[PDB]
Amino acid sequence: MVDAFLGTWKLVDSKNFDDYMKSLGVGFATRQVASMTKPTTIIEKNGDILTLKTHSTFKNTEISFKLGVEFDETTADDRKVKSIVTLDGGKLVHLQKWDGQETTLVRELIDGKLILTLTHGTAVCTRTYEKEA
Ligand SMILES: CCCCCC(=O)O
Repeated sequence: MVDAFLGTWKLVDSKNFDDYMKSLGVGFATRQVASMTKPTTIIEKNGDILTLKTHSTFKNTEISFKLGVEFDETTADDRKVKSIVTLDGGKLVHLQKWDGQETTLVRELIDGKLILTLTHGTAVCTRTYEKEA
């Protein structure tokens, strides 16, 4: 079910990431740096457990989860959130909840590229990742 998402992915395009970060309350200096990094996202499975790593020159994160089972997460911008990841329409949908707010991180494969759509408030960011061999 998740298998076409698995592997190593590199950022090759980003639209509206500053809007998304600003909506989350990320400070201007962090937004500066993050507007110029190109993270690598590694998605691996072991049985029912998925691990999603995001690596860059600035920030690194790692989460492990089972689809459909809530987990605690501390995000790159230090939000302590309640998270759940599921498949919906073939998309990997990651919902974070904190302080009554929500954000969604939706990953879709389109013509072999991984398109990550980040929504918080009215801000909608689209980031495109291409697979590494
Ligand atoms: C606040 C976290 C943002 C993650 C952006 C990305 O994985 O490209």
